Amino acid sequence: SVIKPDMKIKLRMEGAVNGHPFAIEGVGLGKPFEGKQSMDLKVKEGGPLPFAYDILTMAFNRVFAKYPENIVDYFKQSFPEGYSWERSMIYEDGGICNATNDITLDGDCYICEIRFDGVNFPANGPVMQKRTVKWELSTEKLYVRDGVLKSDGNYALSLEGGGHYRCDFKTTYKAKKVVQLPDYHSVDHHIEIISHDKDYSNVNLHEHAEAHSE
Repeated sequence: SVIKPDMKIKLRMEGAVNGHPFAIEGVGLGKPFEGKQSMDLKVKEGGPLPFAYDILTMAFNRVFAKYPENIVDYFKQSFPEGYSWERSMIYEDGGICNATNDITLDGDCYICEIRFDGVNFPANGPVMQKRTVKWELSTEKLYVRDGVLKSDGNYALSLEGGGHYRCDFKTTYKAKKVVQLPDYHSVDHHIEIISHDKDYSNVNLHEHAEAHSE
């Protein structure tokens, strides 16, 4: 009924990094059952962003994930009511970001309200000096605790010249109604900035995600 092969995305993000506030809006399309999506993002407030844009892209919805039939799909069941998530991201040099997302459905469009706040990134680190290039393949491990869905991952940005910059994700997902809870599974995420402006005021973002079990 509710989940169609082609859906739209409309999103706004408001946040701050190291005290510098900003606002981004996005428009996109995705195929939920194939686990693919794309969106065009425009910076609307916050000058030219002074930090590496890669710290944001995982914040810009696990309904866009190919789930096989032997894994319970916590996310596609949760609609039309929807779900929210809460996330903390801890980088190996002390920068920490918190984020929230409230995802509702309206017609064939997902509406996303995102808040993002990062602090304590050093001035000579790869985020403030924009020395990140892309995220490696990311494996999210999802499990259940106290009746909500949690997930961990240990991800890595590659850096210009080689080497990697490590970040640990912790997410809590909360469906806005009772749904059936899955078993321990994992989701592989491929995130790619396909095209960007000079100072990243216009970014075209793509993600591909599939779930796996045994």
